[PDB]
Amino acid sequence: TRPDYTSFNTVDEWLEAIKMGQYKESFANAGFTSFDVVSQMMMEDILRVGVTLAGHQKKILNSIQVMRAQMNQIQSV
Amino acid sequence: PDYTSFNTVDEWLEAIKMGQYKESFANAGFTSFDVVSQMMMEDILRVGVTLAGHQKKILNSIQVMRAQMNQIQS
Amino acid sequence: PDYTSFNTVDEWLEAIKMGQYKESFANAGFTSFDVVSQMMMEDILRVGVTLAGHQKKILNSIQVMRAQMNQIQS
Amino acid sequence: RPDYTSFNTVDEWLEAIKMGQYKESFANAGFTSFDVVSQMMMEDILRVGVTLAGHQKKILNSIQVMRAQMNQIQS
Repeated sequence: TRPDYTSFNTVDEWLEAIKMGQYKESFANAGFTSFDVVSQMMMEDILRVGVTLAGHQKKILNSIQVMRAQMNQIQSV
Repeated sequence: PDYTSFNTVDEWLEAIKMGQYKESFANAGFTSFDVVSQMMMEDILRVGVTLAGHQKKILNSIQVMRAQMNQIQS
Repeated sequence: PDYTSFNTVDEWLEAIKMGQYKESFANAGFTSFDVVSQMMMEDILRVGVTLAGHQKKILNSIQVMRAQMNQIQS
Repeated sequence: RPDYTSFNTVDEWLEAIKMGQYKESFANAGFTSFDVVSQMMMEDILRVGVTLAGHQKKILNSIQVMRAQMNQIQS
């Protein structure tokens, strides 16, 4: 019935935010549609999605690491 | 840069700090975002939310959810 | 000038001086770097690490382990 | 899963002593963790392909310092 809702901001908004918007469609097609699943990505998943440039992998891996720290912060609730 | 995410109505309630109403939502049958996105004040009163501040918080969070769903469909 | 090799989850805990949690990890099923590299704070708490200093040490060490796995996959 | 056996890789060790041209020779021979590199002797450095005297010396004095460092942490 309605669009999935899993976070206040969308994965797309995040990719646009860090200037990685060129990967929106790659990420979606591959099912990495929520921060919950993006926060578990490793280099091999980013490669599979199609991020081959080192600078872009570093940027996306850095955001994934911030997502995990923020999640670990809340969990220490 | 807020990466807060949730997979269920319970976690969404904990994310907007309204976790005290988890069981009342679940008991009344509000278990999916499909239905939570359509809730009005009457439903909010039906599950026991009586503080004005909590009622606004939950309704504004429903409105924010609807806006997100509505861009998506766009 | 740090040549800390280690082949087991137990050896890694001892290397980072968190040997006191060796059994806890084991009894909860955290027996391979493959699952340890995926641990979050809920897992750290499940294996009984309550001190904030230990929690940070372990999580940062996991953060460092993932980065190395990520390089190698590069 | 890229098997984790240290906070540092043998590869970074080799680059640090400017012996990086031997990275893949070390990897192929399975000299991929420090506890194994710390046990290499001249015959292992030769099997790997290091033939220049200066490089053998650099790599062996380095392995010697590594053992001295492991032997202290062991005390």
